[PDB]
Amino acid sequence: DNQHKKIKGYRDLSQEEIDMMNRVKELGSQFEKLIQDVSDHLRGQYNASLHNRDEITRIANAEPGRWLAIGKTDIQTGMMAIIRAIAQPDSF
Amino acid sequence: DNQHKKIKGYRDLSQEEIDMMNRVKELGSQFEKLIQDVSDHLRGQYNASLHNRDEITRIANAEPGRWLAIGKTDIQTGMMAIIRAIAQPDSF
Amino acid sequence: DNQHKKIKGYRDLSQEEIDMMNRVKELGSQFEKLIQDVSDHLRGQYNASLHNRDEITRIANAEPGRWLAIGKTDIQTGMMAIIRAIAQPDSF
Amino acid sequence: DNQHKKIKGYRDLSQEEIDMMNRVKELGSQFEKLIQDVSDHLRGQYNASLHNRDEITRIANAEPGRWLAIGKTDIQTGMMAIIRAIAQPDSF
Amino acid sequence: DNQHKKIKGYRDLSQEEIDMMNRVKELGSQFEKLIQDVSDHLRGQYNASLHNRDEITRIANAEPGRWLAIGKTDIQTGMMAIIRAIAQPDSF
Amino acid sequence: DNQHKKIKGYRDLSQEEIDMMNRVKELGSQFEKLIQDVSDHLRGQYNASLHNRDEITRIANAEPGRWLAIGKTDIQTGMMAIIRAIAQPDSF
Repeated sequence: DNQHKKIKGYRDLSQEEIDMMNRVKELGSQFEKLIQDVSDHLRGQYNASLHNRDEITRIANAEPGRWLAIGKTDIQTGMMAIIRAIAQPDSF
Repeated sequence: DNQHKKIKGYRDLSQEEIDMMNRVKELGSQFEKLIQDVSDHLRGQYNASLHNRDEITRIANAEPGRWLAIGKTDIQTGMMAIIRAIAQPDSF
Repeated sequence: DNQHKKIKGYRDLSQEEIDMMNRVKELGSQFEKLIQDVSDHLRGQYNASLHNRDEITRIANAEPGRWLAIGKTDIQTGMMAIIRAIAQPDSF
Repeated sequence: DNQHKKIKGYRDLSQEEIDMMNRVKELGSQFEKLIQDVSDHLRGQYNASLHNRDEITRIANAEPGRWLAIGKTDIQTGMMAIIRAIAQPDSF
Repeated sequence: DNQHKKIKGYRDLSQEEIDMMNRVKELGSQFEKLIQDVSDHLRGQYNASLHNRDEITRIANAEPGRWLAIGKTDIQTGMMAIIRAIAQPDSF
Repeated sequence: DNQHKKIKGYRDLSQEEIDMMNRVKELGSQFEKLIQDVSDHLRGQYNASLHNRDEITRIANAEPGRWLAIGKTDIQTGMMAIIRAIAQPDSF
């Protein structure tokens, strides 16, 4: 019901702008797949390293799950900024 | 000359870790291409809008070049965090 | 022309969600006004301090224009995250 | 007991600077109220959606609690940067 | 086995670059020690304040563990950016 | 004139809290010195590479000045978060 026109900052977008935005989102989905793969790798690494207290300590000290989460958040906020550069909402 | 072994935090990487890291970097290159395309679009948009003072003001108020730069920086730091989740340097 | 339905991640929003989003944007406009006021203050401070080389050096060393810009960027990305928490796009 | 003078970077502030800082903090309190309201909305949304496995999955996939937390953190660090632009501590 | 040469973006580093990078990492270790000390202080503060419901509420409202974690993450990503300024990988 | 008591969020600090805060600031000054040294190195690198168009292009493509600035900003906001974990202002 044209909900977007009810939200402050709405701007009419061309097809080229919509296509660029969807390009961002589809490259983002490839990053989501990569991040899932890394997370699976981390889980297998943690598993295979069970009862290797030195290697469990190494993994805990490198904090890879935390770094993967930081990376996911940066990728997602970067996508939002790029999409904002295309959409150009009039609002602050 | 094994320069990396001279840097604190070095860890020996498997081929699978190296391949995951290179995957991150190659998806990142696709984002670099996308960002270049958006930047070209912004330049053409600024050009075609010359002597449309209302539209030059609109563009200045949306600050799209700034948002594209914020997005590039987030994409790049996200790539670094994901690569760190794979590499797992022992150092803080 | 229902442009939003053409963008991946679209979700139908209730009036309450739209109102919460607009609330975010209107509080954000109050922050934009505050930031403008601080920027005006910084310009007057720089002016009144002209030919006070110790105070021009103090201002340059505190880098207040840079800190105001960092704050504006954090306020704006925070608004985007809050709006995303309301809108809940299905996409990564 | 003038504790602040014991902290490196102290600068004497005018009443106008103190008032601008307090303005930042009071606008921030309005954002805190907004964030509380959004969080309450998210909790009610999760409740009303109980035993709607498709909608519980949708909510889990949008990660709204995480996005609200990211937004709160950006709002708070933005406030700190703006206040730093006013206070202008001499320290790095 | 020259693993780094297998990673896209490799550049040959001089001894001065390696030394600057290690300097960053060693200053970072001093920050890690400081952060550990602050965390110990927070734990003792929480302990000594047990059954002081007003002070437990004060601590919960200031969220110091969260702020310490935000600071650790900023210190670590800052170290990565500085090291990147020295290393200068050719890759995006 | 007890200016800090006029700012919302004031809390009375112990000597141990003030000392921890000053420790943060003094480690930060060591990072400021390191960043200055890296910046000097970058300037000498740019100089010695004058009229080596391939190496000027390499430097421009690595964007080391930008990465050093990102690192400085992360170090400084990390210091602010750590200090906030010690100071514990009552305010949002």
